[PDB]
Amino acid sequence: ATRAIPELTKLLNDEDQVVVNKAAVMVHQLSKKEASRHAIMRSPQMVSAIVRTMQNTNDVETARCTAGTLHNLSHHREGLLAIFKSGGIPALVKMLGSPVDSVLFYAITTLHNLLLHQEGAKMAVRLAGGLQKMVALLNKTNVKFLAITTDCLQILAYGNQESKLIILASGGPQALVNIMRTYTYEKLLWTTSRVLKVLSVCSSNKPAIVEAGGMQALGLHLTDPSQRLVQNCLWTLRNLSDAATKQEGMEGLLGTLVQLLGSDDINVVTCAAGILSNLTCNNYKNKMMVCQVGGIEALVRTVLRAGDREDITEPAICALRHLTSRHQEAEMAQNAVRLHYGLPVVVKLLHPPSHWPLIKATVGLIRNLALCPANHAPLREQGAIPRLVQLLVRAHQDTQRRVEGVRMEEIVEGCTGALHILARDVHNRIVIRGLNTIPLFVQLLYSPIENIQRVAAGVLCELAQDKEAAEAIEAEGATAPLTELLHSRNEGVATYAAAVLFRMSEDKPQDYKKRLSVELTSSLFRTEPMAWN
Repeated sequence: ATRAIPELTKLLNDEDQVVVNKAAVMVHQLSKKEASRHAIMRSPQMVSAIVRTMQNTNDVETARCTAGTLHNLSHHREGLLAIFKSGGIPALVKMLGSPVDSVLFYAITTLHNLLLHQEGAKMAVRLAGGLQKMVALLNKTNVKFLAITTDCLQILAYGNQESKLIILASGGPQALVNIMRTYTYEKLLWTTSRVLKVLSVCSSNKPAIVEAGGMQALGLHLTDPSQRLVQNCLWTLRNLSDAATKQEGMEGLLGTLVQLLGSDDINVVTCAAGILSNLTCNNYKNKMMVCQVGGIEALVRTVLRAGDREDITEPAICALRHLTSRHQEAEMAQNAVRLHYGLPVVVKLLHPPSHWPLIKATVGLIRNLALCPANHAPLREQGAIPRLVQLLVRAHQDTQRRVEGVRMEEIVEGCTGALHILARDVHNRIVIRGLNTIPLFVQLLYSPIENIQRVAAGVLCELAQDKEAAEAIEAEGATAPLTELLHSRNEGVATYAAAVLFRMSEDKPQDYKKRLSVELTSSLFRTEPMAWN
């Protein structure tokens, strides 16, 4: 067709429907020929003819043949280019709304090659309103067609904030989630999971996916033979997990996640640990269920297997911290960590080479574990107290002289809080007192952070129940600062201050105790206007 093209070009522009039809069929025929193919994708007059005819024609075959030709052109650079700098993209997008399937299929696949290989096609498709049309097409039922379409969505949305916003506005989340729990065609499930994965990192799309049943839908494929599918579902679940605190019907997913903690795939275990951590954060129902399916045992094993792999231990420890507090079975979980040999490894994580993030989380877990008396002796025998006191001393110095994702004040508060609890035990108290912590705790009474003052006064209160410790607390100069804390806006701080102050004066003359009481009463009884100062 070296020089037979120009004739057809004119034939396509004809005004007789039967005439264009014949030309259209021929041009299509030639597109199948890698010889005459170039002859077409090299004549801008011809390419434009195909484009225009496809758009402005009422003949089924003509539409199918021109669309098909462009599709054959999209296999080569010049083809893509020729289609691009010819207004093909806007043209093909309009065709996405065609009532005839073959045209629909030719348009979407051609657009697909354009998005993947033609520079600047993404923006063009976006501007032409392709996204809006592709999302609406998610109601079709041909799984091979849904695969290419959803894949087009993934290509457009990847790293493109605005595309994601458009997909959300078009109901993209609900349609993608419907696909995940409706079809079994592995390739469609995988391409869709990839779109959901890309959207899941967006604060705007996250709530919509969750509300649409995304968490549960993705849970259904965690035990699927397809590895790549299970993984994308995991990465996606992890991204959505901090926004799924209000979901119900989560039992199956949680059950599966626990089981997945026993996988030999670091990526699967790491995600299962992260998802479980987020899903149990402030959700008693999820904490309850995770515990019922042996969540504690599984988590302890994971922490044991991970060794110094902090990308695994940190999330696992965080889940353990959540499962050991604020729910009906928290006490059972606190005991379970011990019964499954978790204390030795948990305490071990306080020592190097752990980093502040893991140490912070570990300290929090230890503080919950200490709520259970049966853990006092075991934690003590693992060297918990000296280690916690050493981290506190260290974190405190760095504070009074000046890290890696965490404020040292957080460590000071965490360690002091853990010790406050551990000090309930007669033996831990003497060790804590024996490590010369009193002067440190007294210094913390001057902290500007209300929570630190609370745990500081609190541990001093525990220590003060023993006469000798109470005398030592007075000797270290705790009276002045505690007297000031009596006026604290935090009643917890104020009550602890009153307890230590009165502990220190238990042996003074009745005259002195009476005066002190006047001060405690004047200070702890809030009257008149609060903010009066």
